[PDB]
Amino acid sequence: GAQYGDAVPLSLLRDELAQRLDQERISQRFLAGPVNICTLMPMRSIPFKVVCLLGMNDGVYP
DNA sequence: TTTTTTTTTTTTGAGCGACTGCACTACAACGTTGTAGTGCAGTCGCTCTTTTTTTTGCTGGTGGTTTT
Repeated sequence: GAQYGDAVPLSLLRDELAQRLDQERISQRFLAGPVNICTLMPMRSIPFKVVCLLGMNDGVYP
């Protein structure tokens, strides 16, 4: 799409394909049936009754 | 294009340095012999650490799992 004319080696395309195969995004699906195990972002202000916070040691969070 | 069998483990330390025994000549004590010093070879102890250091995009943004 940029109309590149010069030669492109193998390692650049190999690293670009390796970067696009490990781009699996963190799932934010919520199921109302079972208890939801998830990270902080998906529900920021949703008002649940019981709220548990794991992994609150130094270095990891924030 | 088809198809057969099968239950037995092995090996691994070597260089450095001392202990002890026998041979071998030099030299003084009593021509010959006993004591002393060294060379070479078989046998044997011993001994060979300690450790840790990191950036990676939570959903960076037309994004988003699941039913007929």
